[PDB]
Amino acid sequence: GDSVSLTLRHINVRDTAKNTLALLEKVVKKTEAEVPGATFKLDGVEDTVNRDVKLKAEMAAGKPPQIFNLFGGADTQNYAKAGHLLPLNDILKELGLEDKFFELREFTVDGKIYGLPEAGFVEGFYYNTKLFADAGITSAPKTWDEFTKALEALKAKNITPIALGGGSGDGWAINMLANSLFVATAGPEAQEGFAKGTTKWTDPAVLDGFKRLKDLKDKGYIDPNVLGLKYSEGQAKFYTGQAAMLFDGSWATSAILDKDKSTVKDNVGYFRFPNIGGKGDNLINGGWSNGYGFSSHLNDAEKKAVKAFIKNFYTLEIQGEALGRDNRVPSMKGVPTPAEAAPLTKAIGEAQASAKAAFPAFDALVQPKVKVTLEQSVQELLGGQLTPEKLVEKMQKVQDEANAG
Ligand SMILES: CC(=O)N[C@@H]1[C@@H](O)[C@H](O[C@@H]2O[C@H](CO)[C@@H](O[C@@H]3O[C@H](CO)[C@@H](O)[C@H](O)[C@H]3NC(C)=O)[C@H](O)[C@H]2NC(C)=O)[C@@H](CO)O[C@H]1O
Repeated sequence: GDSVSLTLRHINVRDTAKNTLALLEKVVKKTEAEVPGATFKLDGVEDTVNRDVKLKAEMAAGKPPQIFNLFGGADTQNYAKAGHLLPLNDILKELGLEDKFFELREFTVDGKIYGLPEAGFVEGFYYNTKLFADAGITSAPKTWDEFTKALEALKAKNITPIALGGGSGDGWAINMLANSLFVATAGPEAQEGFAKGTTKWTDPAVLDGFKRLKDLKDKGYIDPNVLGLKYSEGQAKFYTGQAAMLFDGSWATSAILDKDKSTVKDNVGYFRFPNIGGKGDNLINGGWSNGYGFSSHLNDAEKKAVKAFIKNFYTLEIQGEALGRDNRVPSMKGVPTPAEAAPLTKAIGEAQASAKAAFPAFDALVQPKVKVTLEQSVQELLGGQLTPEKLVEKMQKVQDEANAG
């Protein structure tokens, strides 16, 4: 006691996330044993629904859950400004956690920390080394010209080159590829400038990225049924051997290595987005963007339970179990290399380590309305209802509106 009930909003709803959910449940059970009186009510919600609908609406009402999956950057800035996020600096000092994270920048607003990343990420191309060899491609492409040559060769063998599930409410999956394209063509400063008014979506180098995205679809390099598939169905297209590569975040590794379902688990490699030439060269999309935040509206009993949860979730033993089983990338420093380290994770590590630098996802840097508009727009682009030129015009219109607000 005191008796206290806390809702814990998480996104670990899909079958492929069952190990992540079980680890969360283990931490919750430990916390309940440590804090008599405290009961956690887990509320699992699909990724897009939580971020873009449910938590958004709860925050608008000033009634978020006590604990919730949260994104750094724009989302955290909005909710912190509105006064709905618990500042964590003193808690981190109390728990010995102040210096334990690789990077808290996305969750920091005016020096105060408003969430804790659960994992790191990079985005890049997972690829099927067998299908590449079938098409005569014997190395991972380093440059755009080598990449287009590989796509040509795969297409000529009637191998679907790029898996992608971007239908329904899953436009963000298209935006993974779009974001690396427009950073490759325009440089990382372009996406930093959209919300500051110093760059525009209509800048020719940004438009160039959307022209290339459209050309990948026009050529049949992106799966023609992209708009008919959910995100996870695009992943399955890849990890069942039905397409040669997949642009995705490193949180997808476990699905690609799954012994029950992935036929590519022993024939898979990785490469970072290839060099187009210019200020985007040798960069990799990545950072520490997603984890738990906490309501600022907690009584003393609730805050004790929340502190215990933080103590029990953010520990190297939990981070190490996540890495050892699901190849989940630590957000905390000092996790030893697993004794059986996985080749695919080694390849992702090599792509990240040899990059000049990382850049965050564009949705850390633009307002939610801008993000959702891009999702709709890229679906329309791939469906032929919007040209690249009309897309960037529509995007700058919404960006101008958001910047005025
Ligand atoms: C195979 C499997 O089920 N893996 C689970 C992971 O999906 C999950 O990681 C989270 O995945 C979501 C996507 O479903 C990631 O969200 C995306 O993150 C990028 C980068 O910040 C952002 O640009 C996208 O907008 C965002 N998409 C949406 C819809 O929000 C999220 O970052 C991942 N989070 C973490 C901590 O890695 C993990 C953990 O929940 O569990 C796996 O089992």
